[PDB]
Amino acid sequence: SLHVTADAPGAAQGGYSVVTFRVPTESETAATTAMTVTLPNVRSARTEPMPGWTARVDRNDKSEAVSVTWTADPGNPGVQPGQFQRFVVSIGPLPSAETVSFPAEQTYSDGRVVAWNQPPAANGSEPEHPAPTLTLAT
Amino acid sequence: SLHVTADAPGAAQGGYSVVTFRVPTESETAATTAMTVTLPNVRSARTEPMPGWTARVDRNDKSEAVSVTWTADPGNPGVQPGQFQRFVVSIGPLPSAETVSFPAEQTYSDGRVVAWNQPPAANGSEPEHPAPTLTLAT
Repeated sequence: SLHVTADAPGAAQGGYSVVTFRVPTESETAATTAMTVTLPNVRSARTEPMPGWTARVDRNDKSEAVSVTWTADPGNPGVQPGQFQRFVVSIGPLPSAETVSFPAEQTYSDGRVVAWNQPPAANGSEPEHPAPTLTLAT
Repeated sequence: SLHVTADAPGAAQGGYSVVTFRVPTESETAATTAMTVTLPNVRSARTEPMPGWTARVDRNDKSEAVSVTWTADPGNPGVQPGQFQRFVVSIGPLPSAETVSFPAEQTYSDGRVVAWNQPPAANGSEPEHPAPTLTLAT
């Protein structure tokens, strides 16, 4: 996909899922060096060990996870032009909603940051940087 | 300043300077958790040790530093609402130009990223997020 995708086959309303964000490096020269994803204020959020990357999960006053950021360690050149990388976070409970989005911000080695924060295609509109979105089973 | 500022009293064309970026947290609730600054493709770029933060300096094929990123370690809550933080990088040689800018991207704990990439005030225009800029002595 030329887009960041979100995958979580289980995914149910009020459920816990391992969510995988697959991110493309859309530059011919610069590499992806960090990814920040906005989380739907979940009670639980745990990343899995990713050699060469450090993850932080930020929390609000209620101890909900509000976002997660993965950052390439020094010496790690990050995700190269043309390649994809998976970033995995286990979260829950997912909202009691039909749909949930995960606005994301992708940092490149050349200093640029790409926002993946547009709402879904409708009418027409065909956004080139939509927020990754999941449908949640009842 | 309600803006990111750049300070480097020495700063000369073809010179080496310690450049200090002072960054305000402009949220009432979210904290600054990373800063990425675009560098003018310098041969040399070294950060100074910042407890609780990790820095990476990205390079291109010619071994020039193209950007620098500081990221708050896990457990470090980042720069709190209303506070400022200095991020310091020693770089050179600075371009043979009267002016150099350092476009920056500021990440907040709530997942938002603020771009400091607008060109300087002129006519009209009075940008609220200008790229930090230095004047370089001849």
